[PDB]
Amino acid sequence: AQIGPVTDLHITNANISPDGFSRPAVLAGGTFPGPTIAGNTGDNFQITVFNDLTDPSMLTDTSIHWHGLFQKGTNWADGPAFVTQCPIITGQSFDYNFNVPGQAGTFWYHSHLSTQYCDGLRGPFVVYDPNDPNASLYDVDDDTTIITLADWYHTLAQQEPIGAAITADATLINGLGRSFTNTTASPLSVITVQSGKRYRMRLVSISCDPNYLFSIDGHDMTIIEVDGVNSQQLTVDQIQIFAAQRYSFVLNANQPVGNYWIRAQPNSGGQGFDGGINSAILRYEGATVEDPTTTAPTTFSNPLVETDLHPLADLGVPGQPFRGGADDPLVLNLAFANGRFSIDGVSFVPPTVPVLLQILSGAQNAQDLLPAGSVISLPSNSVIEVALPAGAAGGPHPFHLHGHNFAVVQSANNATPNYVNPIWRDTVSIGGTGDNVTIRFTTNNPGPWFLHCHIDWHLEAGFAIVFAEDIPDTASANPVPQAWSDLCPAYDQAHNIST
Ligand SMILES: *[C@@H]1O[C@H](CO)[C@@H](O[C@@H]2O[C@H](CO)[C@@H](O[C@@H]3O[C@H](CO)[C@@H](O)[C@H](O)[C@@H]3O)[C@H](O)[C@H]2NC(C)=O)[C@H](O)[C@H]1NC(C)=O
Ligand SMILES: *[C@@H]1O[C@H](CO)[C@@H](O[C@@H]2O[C@H](CO)[C@@H](O[C@@H]3O[C@H](CO)[C@@H](O)[C@H](O)[C@@H]3O)[C@H](O)[C@H]2NC(C)=O)[C@H](O)[C@H]1NC(C)=O
Ligand SMILES: [Cu+2]
Ligand SMILES: [Cu+2]
Ligand SMILES: [Cu+2]
Ligand code: NA
Repeated sequence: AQIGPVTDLHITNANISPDGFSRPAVLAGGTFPGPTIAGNTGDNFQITVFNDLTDPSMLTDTSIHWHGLFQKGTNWADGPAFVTQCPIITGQSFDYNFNVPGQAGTFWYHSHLSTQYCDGLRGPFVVYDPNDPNASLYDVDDDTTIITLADWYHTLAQQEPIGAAITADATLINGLGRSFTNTTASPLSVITVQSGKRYRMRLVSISCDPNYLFSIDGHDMTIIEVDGVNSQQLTVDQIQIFAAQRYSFVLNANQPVGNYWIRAQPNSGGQGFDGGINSAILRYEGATVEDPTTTAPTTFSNPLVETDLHPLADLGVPGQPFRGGADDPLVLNLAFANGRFSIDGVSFVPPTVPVLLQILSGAQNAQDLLPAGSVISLPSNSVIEVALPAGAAGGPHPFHLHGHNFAVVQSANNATPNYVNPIWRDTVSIGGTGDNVTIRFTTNNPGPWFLHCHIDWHLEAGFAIVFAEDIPDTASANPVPQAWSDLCPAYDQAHNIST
């Protein structure tokens, strides 16, 4: 069952064996992935998070981010540790009380402390639209049509060297899959469809690192949503999905009744499908209960290309139709050396006092904010452009902005910008050497918004900056509840920190 929009959510430690190998984890709702949190557009969500963690090897503090939800007027509820709050300590709870006006689509939630989400704290978050403009394109859209793609590690995250090329041990599809080494024939996930019906498959990357080449043997996929943004229909036979991205696609159950492989090939870790790695099963009602015998093509004739996507609504692009054609045009220098990432010459290391609390305590320019050099102010009611030229090791890097979605004016692997009708999204691959992926948005949401690579190992190694959007209006726009004001005193007392 789905939970929400008003619900408790307990965060616990438990052993799990999603690929046959037992290890302890950090779980929401007792499962991997966590339960789906759901509601309708404009609803009030109140997710009271109970931190019941006791195993220090995965951290006993926690904080949860609602990925892709704008949090307008509720910056304090966004979740990134030391940006919008101090962590919740064990044996305490915290009500994330916010609203979702003007958003409907496929999202997710995850820990936003250190690399803790890699240890298991990740689940789907779906905001349905009772008047969805795509409703007539499908028959079925429910918890059974969510497809999660996850990387899974046998080593605990706090034992992964900072700045290293860290590699997974299994791909999990809906929580199940097989290990790349010492492979055992552990259970595969099954997605069941009825011949003749059309399904809104909500594809969610909950990855900590790899991108996946996702396909379904014998089937194609008609994209209708990108990171929460309704799209024009785009039919593809393969989707390369980067960490934290989401797509809705229509699956037409129009092939013969049978069993078909579902494939998710990561860019690192195990290559291919030997022993049923990187796989799940699409089963038609009435099919024999047996593994598929289908094969992939040698090459995919209609892969997703990001410049082919266009919004369903007339969203346009803010600003003027040329590079630098914005009120505040930025170019970030994105680099890696010696195990650490940097942005504009500064490697991100979380501050002792969360950025939001520094601003509410009176610090009002970005040079007064800590970490020094890691906070850039943005002016209010302005068009912002951010060029993100690639080249830093460990690519392709999927960059994500909190508090906002953005027009993708220039995409990976294509030097031509689009000032007319590019897709809008919230996480974007910045591509390869010589690319100049560029995003635009308008500043109508006061507060500190994290910008970072969504390969969690890279964020841990410093690949982040904070956009302090409209510092002067942050306090009036974001009144804070007493329970939020209590978080840093409690956390600092528990950890013997002075501030
Ligand atoms: C990606 O696109 C951005 C624009 O969106 C390009 O930024 C431009 O970068 C050049 C230098 O590479 C800038 O010109 C330089 O300016 C300094 C003075 O600030 C001057 O001293 C240098 O001689 C040179 O003129 C230009 O200002 C800038 N545009 C903006 C908005 O900052 C960037 O080069 C592109 N990157 C790649 C890898 O294609
Ligand atoms: C590289 O990225 C550029 C920019 O996003 C892509 O260019 C766009 O290509 C589309 C599709 O062909 C062009 O739209 C076409 O416009 C014509 C004339 O209106 C229309 O009759 C066609 O039906 C279609 O709508 C679009 O104008 C063009 N934009 C720009 C700024 O050049 C390009 O396709 C991408 N390259 C690859 C290999 O995908
Ligand atoms: Cu995220
Ligand atoms: Cu986010
Ligand atoms: Cu990265
Ligand atoms: Na425009």
